[PDB]
Amino acid sequence: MKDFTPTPYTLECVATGREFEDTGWMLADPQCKTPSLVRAKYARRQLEVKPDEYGFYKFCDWLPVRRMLKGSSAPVTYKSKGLARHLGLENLYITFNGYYPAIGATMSTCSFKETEAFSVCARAAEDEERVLVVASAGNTARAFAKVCSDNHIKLLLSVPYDNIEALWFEHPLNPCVKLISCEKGGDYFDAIHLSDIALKGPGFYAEGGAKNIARRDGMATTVLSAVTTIGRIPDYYFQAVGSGTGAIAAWEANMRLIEDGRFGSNTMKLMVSQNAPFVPMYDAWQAGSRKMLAYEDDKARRDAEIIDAKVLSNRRPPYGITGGLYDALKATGGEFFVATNAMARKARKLFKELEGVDIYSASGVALASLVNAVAAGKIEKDAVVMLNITGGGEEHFKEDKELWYLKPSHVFPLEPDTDDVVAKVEALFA
Ligand SMILES: Cc1ncc(COP(=O)(O)O)c(C=O)c1O
Repeated sequence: MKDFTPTPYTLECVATGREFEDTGWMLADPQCKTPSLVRAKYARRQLEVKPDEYGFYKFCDWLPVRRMLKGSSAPVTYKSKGLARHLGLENLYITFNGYYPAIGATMSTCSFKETEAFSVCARAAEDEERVLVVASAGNTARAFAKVCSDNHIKLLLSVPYDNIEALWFEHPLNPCVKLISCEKGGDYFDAIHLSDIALKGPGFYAEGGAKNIARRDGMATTVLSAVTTIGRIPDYYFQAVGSGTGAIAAWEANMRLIEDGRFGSNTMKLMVSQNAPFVPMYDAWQAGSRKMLAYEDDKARRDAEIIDAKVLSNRRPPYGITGGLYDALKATGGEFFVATNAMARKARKLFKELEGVDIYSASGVALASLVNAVAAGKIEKDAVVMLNITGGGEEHFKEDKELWYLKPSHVFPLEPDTDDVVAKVEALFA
């Protein structure tokens, strides 16, 4: 690997603007009381894409990484022919994050969570002796599991039992990757809660979800790939959202590109989408409100079971936090759409038929967004549209593959006892 310099950056509290050094794994500005994201301010103001050998890290100028890891792949962006003609769009670009070797997409875990995994794991110290803790609906978990296993990084995953089928792998994992689950019936936020209980134990630290600049700047490489491929900033960004981290990241990528100057100065409009009937962020945005409406916990867990796109069901997303999704929608004049399971299933067939690879339900929600937006006359036919296919190639990939599944060492009730969880996760890594 090449003579690589850790990326220079400082941190900025979005709420105030306070600028300060990252002491390592800062996930908030401790001088700020309001909930606020921090954002990386990169010293390399102008993006210089490294050669392809760098894989995902070809974008490291704007990633908070101290090292590179082997075997990464970057988002692939290409101009659509099938889908574009079907929609009458002249400038439709697909940014594909998954397994589709024909176009050069080699994210073998089949989602853009690989950008999160490779970026976050590269931000961490390699002397780090604490166990990294990650909660996921499935896709983030599969990404960190692979990367952390390949690189002997201690990782505790918190995935809901109902989602553990997502934890498939070509080969048995390293024993440095351990998994615990919230019981059958719980959803992703229940898994967050289990992971926050486990974090009460010494020797464990949190990935932090959307609070981790590595996760956002990792995800933002879809937009970097798109802009550096197309040669300008798109007019529309379509992405199904569960936490909205990738939409926040897209916005942040847009701002950095504008500060860069060489690609124009327009602001990409965010077109984000949720799977009915789990549509809390959509409902709040339709209300013009920074506050999430009231969502009775049992109903939300049922709605989470109903939707096809299981990664889309987050009860506690970075919606209202300063710098979060509400702020990004307001800043980009963005729009929020809903897709039914039915629309999503049609969208998946459509994409397979016209672009030649299978995609996740979640990506199908975004595709459905696009179809409905176009049909409503919202998209100029010459508009530059980035469709972010956040996951694809699972069928394609599992084809004639013996798969190995990560199963939980412990399954806990929805409100576990702190003592039990702590003593068990402690035991897990001793
Ligand atoms: C395939 C897929 N679609 C949609 C999403 C939701 O994206 P976000 O994290 O920006 O909410 C994810 C998140 O991991 C995903 O993996």
